[PDB]
Amino acid sequence: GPSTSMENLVSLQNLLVYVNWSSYPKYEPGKEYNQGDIVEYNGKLYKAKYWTTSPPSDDPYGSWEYLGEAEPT
Repeated sequence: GPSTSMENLVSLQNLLVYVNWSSYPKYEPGKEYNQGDIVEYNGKLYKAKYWTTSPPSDDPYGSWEYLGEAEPT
């Protein structure tokens, strides 16, 4: 079959719904996270800057980027 380049495959990590969203998945330890990948953490929303594997907390090298929170106030 044909190929397709991408980055934020966090969606494929679970399913490929039609809505193309259905609320992004939550931080799941033990799964490679490519650049662009976004996951929910404690009601938050982070995005992996570059290829990296680790839970959200402190990115001294810039492995994550807070884009917002799951539920805005």
